[PDB]
Amino acid sequence: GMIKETVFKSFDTPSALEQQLASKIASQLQEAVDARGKASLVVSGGSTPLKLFQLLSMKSIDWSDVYITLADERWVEADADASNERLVREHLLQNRASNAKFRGLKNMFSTAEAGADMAAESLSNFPRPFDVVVLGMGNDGHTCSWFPCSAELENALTTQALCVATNPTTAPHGRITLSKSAILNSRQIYLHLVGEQKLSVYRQALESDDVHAMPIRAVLAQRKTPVDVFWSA
Repeated sequence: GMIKETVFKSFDTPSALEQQLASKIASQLQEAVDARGKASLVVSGGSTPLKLFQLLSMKSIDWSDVYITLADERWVEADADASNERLVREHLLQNRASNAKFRGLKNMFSTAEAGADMAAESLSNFPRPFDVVVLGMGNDGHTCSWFPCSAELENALTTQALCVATNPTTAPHGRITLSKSAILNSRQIYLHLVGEQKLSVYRQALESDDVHAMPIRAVLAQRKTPVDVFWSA
């Protein structure tokens, strides 16, 4: 049925959202470094997080003890327009966060299917559970590269591998994605949304726990891992 338990934080402006979200993430990463010696952060791509990344890059925490990776990646060169790694390197891995330990998902294999196993092994060393995961949501209800238009959705939702390939039919590029099992083996998830359309889609997502229609529900419907939704018009 519908999803009834939520934690929802709204803000005047995207800048107010970012300022707060950057502070919460930085605090949680530093508390993880304090507790365990190394922390792990998963971030998502797109235009939504770019200012957040800029703000995070200036936070004075032990960045060199933070391991960072991507929720998903387009199977394109890491300097291409469509690369999430390119956006992360330009905007996050700057300033104080220059010092962090980033690993992307793209590798030399010609397809995500062929590269997935190498990608999964390259992360086997990240601190898990992940300390902080930052997600987005598409207007179709997708998150990561868990797309309702892809044949590989059930695999993404049920595999124990850390990452798998997916091939959306309603969005461009072969994809690699972290799996549900990987994303939910985390301490804190943030869902970062902007604008009235995304708010409408989020409300639609709460109408049910049918993950195959809107895969963001796999994150919203569960009760073990805290999820805080940050939104501004």
